[PDB]
Amino acid sequence: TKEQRILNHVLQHAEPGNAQSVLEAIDTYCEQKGDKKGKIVDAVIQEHQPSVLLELGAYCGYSAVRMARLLSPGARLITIEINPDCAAITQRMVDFAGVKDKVTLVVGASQDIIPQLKKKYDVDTLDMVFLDHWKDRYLPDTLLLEECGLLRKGTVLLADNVICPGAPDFLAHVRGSSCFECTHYQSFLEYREVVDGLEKAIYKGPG
Ligand code: NA
Repeated sequence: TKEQRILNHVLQHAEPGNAQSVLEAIDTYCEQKGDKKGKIVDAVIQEHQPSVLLELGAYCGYSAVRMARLLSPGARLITIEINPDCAAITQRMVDFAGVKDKVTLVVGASQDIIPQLKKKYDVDTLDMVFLDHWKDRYLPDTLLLEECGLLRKGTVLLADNVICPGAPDFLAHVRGSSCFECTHYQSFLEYREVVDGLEKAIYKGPG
């Protein structure tokens, strides 16, 4: 019900068609139990201007709204979510936020969907990938994207929540590998304590 309660709060407080309003409403509700990380995500999207962006993990649609609102007209955000109920909520959130024309929601397991992206969603390569699904899928899905030929030179991976709860196996792989150039972004609580972070890993090719 929680995700449904997040949606219900947005519907009562946010302005229809105003993606920023929606983000702010979600942040206000969730705080009771992120905008700071938001600036990092926004900066990566604005620097790289991806035309085709794959999001792994949709949840309530917060990250889809955040990213989609900064995309160019014609850009595509393809979001994979394993839970149909979370997908239904994400669709309603992106609809309310006014960004639905950019978004393709796909329900299923990333393991099964990734190898079908080219054929079923007419993808050639991805410009960017946002990893925010189950932490222990970050590494296997990164390897799968590479194996499937979906990464090109300069494709940006941005992985959220890499410190808390953490995706250390992913971090060790992309940092150690010569195939990825990595940058760590710290997320601060009250501008004082580093409580989480994101990793940006740019693909350089298999070698
Ligand atoms: Na590396």
